[PDB]
Amino acid sequence: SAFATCLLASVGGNSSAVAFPNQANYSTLVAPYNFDLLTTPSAIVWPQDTQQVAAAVKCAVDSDIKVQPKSGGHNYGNYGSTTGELSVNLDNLQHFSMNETSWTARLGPGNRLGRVTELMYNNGGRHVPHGTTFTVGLGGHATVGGAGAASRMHGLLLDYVEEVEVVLANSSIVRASKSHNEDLFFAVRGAASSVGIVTDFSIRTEPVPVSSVTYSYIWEGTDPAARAEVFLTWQSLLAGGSLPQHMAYDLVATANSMILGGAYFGSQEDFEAFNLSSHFKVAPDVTHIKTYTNFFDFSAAASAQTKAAGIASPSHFYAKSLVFNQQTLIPDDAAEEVFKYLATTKNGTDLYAVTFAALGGAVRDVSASETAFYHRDASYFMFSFGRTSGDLTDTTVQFLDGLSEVLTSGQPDAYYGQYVGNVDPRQPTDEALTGYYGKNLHRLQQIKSAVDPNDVFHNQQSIPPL
Ligand SMILES: *Cc1cc2c(cc1C)nc1c(=O)[nH]c(=O)nc-1n2C[C@H](O)[C@H](O)[C@H](O)COP(=O)(O)OP(=O)(O)OC[C@H]1O[C@@H](n2cnc3c(N)ncnc32)[C@H](O)[C@@H]1O
Ligand SMILES: *[C@@H]1O[C@H](CO)[C@@H](O[C@@H]2O[C@H](CO)[C@@H](O[C@H]3O[C@H](CO[C@H]4O[C@H](CO)[C@@H](O)[C@H](O)[C@@H]4O)[C@@H](O)[C@H](O)[C@@H]3O)[C@H](O)[C@H]2NC(C)=O)[C@H](O)[C@H]1NC(C)=O
Ligand SMILES: *[C@@H]1O[C@H](CO)[C@@H](O[C@@H]2O[C@H](CO)[C@@H](O)[C@H](O)[C@H]2NC(C)=O)[C@H](O)[C@H]1NC(C)=O
Ligand SMILES: *[C@@H]1O[C@H](CO)[C@@H](O[C@@H]2O[C@H](CO)[C@@H](O)[C@H](O)[C@H]2NC(C)=O)[C@H](O)[C@H]1NC(C)=O
Ligand SMILES: *[C@@H]1O[C@H](CO)[C@@H](O)[C@H](O)[C@H]1NC(C)=O
Ligand SMILES: *[C@@H]1O[C@H](CO)[C@@H](O)[C@H](O)[C@H]1NC(C)=O
Repeated sequence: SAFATCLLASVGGNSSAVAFPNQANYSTLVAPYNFDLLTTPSAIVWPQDTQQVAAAVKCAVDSDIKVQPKSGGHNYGNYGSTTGELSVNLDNLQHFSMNETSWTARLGPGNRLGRVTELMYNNGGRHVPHGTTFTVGLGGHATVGGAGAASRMHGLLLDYVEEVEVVLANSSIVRASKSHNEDLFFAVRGAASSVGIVTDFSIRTEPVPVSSVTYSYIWEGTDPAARAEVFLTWQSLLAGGSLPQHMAYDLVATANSMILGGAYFGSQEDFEAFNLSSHFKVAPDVTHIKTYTNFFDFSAAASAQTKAAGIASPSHFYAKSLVFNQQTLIPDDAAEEVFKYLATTKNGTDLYAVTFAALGGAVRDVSASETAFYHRDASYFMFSFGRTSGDLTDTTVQFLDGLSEVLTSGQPDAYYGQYVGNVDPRQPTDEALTGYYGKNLHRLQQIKSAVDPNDVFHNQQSIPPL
């Protein structure tokens, strides 16, 4: 086809840097993360640099094909491999350099977070707040938000993004920053996937913490009332404002445990002195506290823990998200109903996790309207994850759907955000857009119309032009 010819030329005739349906191994090359929502892109291309990205986009445009990039491939709907669209695989764009005058790093989108973490540490003992899973790609992560262990302390990853290079739908290459193409910069910091392909990032850094203390307190058992009590305490201690601003603080419910976990940036002695578990009516069954003098080790261990938990690998699953704030905190009775629901509902899973992850702190230092990330006044995220041994069934979809309903049952008609970093393809696109972007939606549609009127950069739940 013209498309195939064009697209081979976009990578300089390197036939290893393009793949088409009907090539051997195509479904493996697509590399699904979610194993249920398998896709067949019209082609996959592996550009070497920005120019080849721009060339490949043009090939799609010339053949009336739409485009998504793929960096780490962690999208929960495999949207970076959308069916019938060009998948621009950015695995080759993994450059890294450190400006030691400012400790600002310049990095390609194909860097996965484990490499980002290693290279920032090695280049002068630096880091930036980001997520905990090492296989997440920077390209899709810095462009949605990027919340992790250091976020209460320092904010989102995208709060450290100072400049980007972006390939636009017409194959123009631009830069964006707070001082230049400010509108594009707004959209890239939380909604890049709808407006262009980020081919380079300049990211400010912080010195690593001197001391990083991981904690984990576990309550074992299946009693819904006991579990609700742990949740309610967890929620009220967060809402009360007594927690140290810098400390990561999360609660994970599984079928047989509640795990209060996080990170404290200070001495183990000072952490232990704070006596976090004393606020709970029932003492945890297990406490694990570990100090890391090396921040790379801390980060590697955090990544290894989520992988070991079974919730961080390509798999069959469904997953949903919600944002809660001081105005939508879950009432006592609804929390009781949440844990009753988890206790008795037929779930179809081989594993589930319901994660409550505190935000606040430095995340709130930036206003909702300053970047495309809307949820700045959030108290916490709720992420639900239901893994299955074989193909997903409606049992598990209904399970998570009904869970979101009971979680919001204290105030069913209030606004609830969703994190666009954890896409939920099994809902109306209208509800998704409203959840993902909130009142930033209108401005994003304006920018979409400005930079991509023909909707080249499209997925199931992308921002539509006006
Ligand atoms: C899989 C996963 C995700 C995850 C997580 C744990 C796991 C196991 N833990 C997270 C956490 O602790 N904190 C957080 O903030 N997010 C966490 N996530 C979610 C992760 O941030 C998102 O899934 C993120 O978007 C993944 O990025 P990645 O780069 O790996 O994924 P992708 O499928 O290739 O892309 C996602 C979407 O963004 C678009 N994209 C990709 N690259 C670009 C560039 N360069 N420019 C513009 N858009 C880009 C894709 O097209 C897709 O729509
Ligand atoms: C609500 O969700 C619960 C959580 O998923 C459901 O329980 C789960 O039920 C499945 C199916 O019965 C069960 O499957 C696994 O059980 C064996 C033991 O677990 C192994 O898991 C690790 C890997 O994760 C494995 O490497 C270890 O050897 C470990 O022993 C497995 O051998 C088997 O192949 C299968 O994977 C889950 O264990 C079970 N989870 C728990 C912790 O209970 C529950 O059924 C559901 N309830 C309702 C009402 O629907
Ligand atoms: C031809 O294209 C392929 C794909 O881009 C290139 O192979 C990759 O090379 C990198 C090293 O630069 C390896 O780490 C990857 O595993 C390869 N990616 C694949 C196979 O998808 C190859 O270098 C290119 N040849 C050139 C540029 O002459
Ligand atoms: C390709 O599209 C971009 C984005 O619409 C165009 O850039 C804009 O051009 C208008 C009018 O000149 C400016 O007001 C905007 O500030 C530009 N936006 C950017 C750069 O983000 C660009 O001109 C188009 N290129 C071609 C050759 O048509
Ligand atoms: C496809 O993958 C298999 C297994 O990984 C490999 O042995 C084979 O050489 C691949 N085929 C092609 C045409 O690359
Ligand atoms: C923490 O609080 C509990 C009471 O809930 C108390 O028994 C324990 O001694 C305290 N631990 C400290 C401060 O080391």
